[PDB]
Amino acid sequence: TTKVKLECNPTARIYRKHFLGKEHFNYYSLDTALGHLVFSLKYDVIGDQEHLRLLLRTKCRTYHDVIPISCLTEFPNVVQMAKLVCEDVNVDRFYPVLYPKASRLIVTFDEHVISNNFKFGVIYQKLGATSEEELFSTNEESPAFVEFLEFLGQKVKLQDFKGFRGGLDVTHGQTGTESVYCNFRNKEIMFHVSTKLPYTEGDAQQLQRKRHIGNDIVAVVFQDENTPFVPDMIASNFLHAYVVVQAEGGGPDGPLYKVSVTARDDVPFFGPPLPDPAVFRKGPEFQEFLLTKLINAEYACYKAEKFAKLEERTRAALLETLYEELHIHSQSMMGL
Repeated sequence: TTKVKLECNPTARIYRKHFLGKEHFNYYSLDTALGHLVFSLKYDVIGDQEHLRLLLRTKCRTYHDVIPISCLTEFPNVVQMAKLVCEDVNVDRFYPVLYPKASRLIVTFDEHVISNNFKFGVIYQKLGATSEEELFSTNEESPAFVEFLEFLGQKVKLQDFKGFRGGLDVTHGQTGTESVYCNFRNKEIMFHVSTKLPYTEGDAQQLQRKRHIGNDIVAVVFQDENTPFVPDMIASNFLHAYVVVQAEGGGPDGPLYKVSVTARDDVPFFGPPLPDPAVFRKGPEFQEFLLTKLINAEYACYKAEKFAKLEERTRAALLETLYEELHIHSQSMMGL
């Protein structure tokens, strides 16, 4: 097994696998038209055909393109080169980055839209539920739901947990007795199961359960019958995608699971493609799929309306952070 890539923004991990730990150059300059600029370049050959991989980062976006070069003898100067991957660039000259730690500051800026840990939600839909409270108040698990939870991940005591918590309570034990968690790739996934989360008596919205699942971006929904579901049954500013999972009595060895997505017309197509039966295993086969689908699901929402707006301001701020560091540190490599 080698496995397909996680559907994070592909253009992020470029620097990582082409520039880092190999010979490149990093330059910075101040364009008053586009903002702070942090721009890398690598001269490389494939076969005997010489190319020139460029990567320029703006207050806003990050531009990539490969440019071939013959014995074109002229090496396009750094300003020309910049303009060959982004035309709106209009600067006097670029200044070279000379801080020997720079490559690590840079890789860490590009790889900030890839995340190492995930908090997902789990909800049980019983009988023929429709509203919010019908779901969020369900106590005591279905036979199928119990079987499902131990298969999906390992049970873990929260009371002295060393890994990624995801907003849950370790020390005081305020949030749930136990939970479900697993280590997927080099990624850490923590689930917020409603039934495992603490119950309040008389509470309509069930706030103690809805504080976690409500701040989740993606969540699983486990059914027993074929009771319909939409992203409107639940009211949340954060939940943008749901994975529907339903049990079957048509499996002599392992129950069959009917699986389907429920997007908001805000999120793109994502995840490993859904099989033509739309049915699944009971073993590690399906488990591996589901988690990729959820991880790819969140990465899909990153592009959606709500998060992209916030991301815009984060990116520019983190760029200024970086731009400063490469400026001051490159300067005190000679002074001035």
